[PDB]
Amino acid sequence: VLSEGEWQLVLHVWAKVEADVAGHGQDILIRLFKSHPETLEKFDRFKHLKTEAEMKASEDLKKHGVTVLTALGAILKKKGHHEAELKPLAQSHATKHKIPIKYLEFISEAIIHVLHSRHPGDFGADAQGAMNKALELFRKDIAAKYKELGYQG
Ligand code: HEM
Repeated sequence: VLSEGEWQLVLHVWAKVEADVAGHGQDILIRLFKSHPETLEKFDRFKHLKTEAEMKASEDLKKHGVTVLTALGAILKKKGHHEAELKPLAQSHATKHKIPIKYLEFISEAIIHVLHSRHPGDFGADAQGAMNKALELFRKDIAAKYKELGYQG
């Protein structure tokens, strides 16, 4: 289900992301919070931000965007061989933050939306299919770790 060619498509669009990690991460989180506002409830100090301009001007939200894309990039670059990177993320998101897999689906949809909006010429059907499979693998593997930790979300 991911060939080496599909991993190259994932990593090619990822290189485009890496031209501006902060701006992509801001836009991904803003998209997630506008599409699925219940996710904001997990963030004590984004949940009171009243407007898109306030979210874009928040240095903390920008830093979070970088933290999320740095961890995800490190995972994608392993082309599936991501146990050591993914295990601690599962641990925190299951046991501390309590993030259900459906919220990982929502942020995956936000990732695809922003990548396509910013890079349509590098993110056609085949590259989208490859990224969807890579994100599905990430979510499948995190869900298995969730269960191993006793969290069934
Ligand atoms: C691609 C998916 C995601 C990645 C790679 C990611 C990555 C991270 C990283 C690296 C951290 C800091 C270290 C840690 O606590 O593990 C973190 C913190 C956290 N994440 Fe995620 N995350 C993802 C999705 C989500 C989603 C969808 C939510 C909420 C709807 C969420 C909620 C949180 C919370 C509440 C924290 C703690 C924030 C703080 O205390 O500053 N995460 N995440």
